[PDB]
Amino acid sequence: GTSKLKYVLQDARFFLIKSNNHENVSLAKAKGVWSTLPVNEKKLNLAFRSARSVILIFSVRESGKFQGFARLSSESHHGGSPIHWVLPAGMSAKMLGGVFKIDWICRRELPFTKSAHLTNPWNEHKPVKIGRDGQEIELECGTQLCLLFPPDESIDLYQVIHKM
Repeated sequence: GTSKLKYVLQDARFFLIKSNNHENVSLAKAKGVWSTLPVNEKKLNLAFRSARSVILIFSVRESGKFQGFARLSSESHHGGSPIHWVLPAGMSAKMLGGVFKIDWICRRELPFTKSAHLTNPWNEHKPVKIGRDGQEIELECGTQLCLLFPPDESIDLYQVIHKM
């Protein structure tokens, strides 16, 4: 069903995450972690304290798809288990410092063709697929977007609900 998912998304905040490669999204799916640039890290840390749920919706550049979505379970933390992110040009491990823990809600893909009816008020009402890494997605648009994804029957939202 979709009732627990709707409960997790109630009064949530949503942010678009753009990754330059699939490798980092695969690593994030396997390890339950994400790292972003310091400008976005500050925004996510502020959002984490402000809302019952902060949802990251992931899209790999040039893929034409979203690769899933996840809920922040912590603010960013430094030190500890390092992450072998595949770093683009100019990208360094020090900028990808600060690791957030995340709980995946859906690890399935959604093609951009399926979200063409959803526009984001916080990005000039452009289609929600359009946006820089870190772009906030307004509540109603983000909720509809998450509900478009195929259900991920490998995930039990019971443990997610308890963290709220």
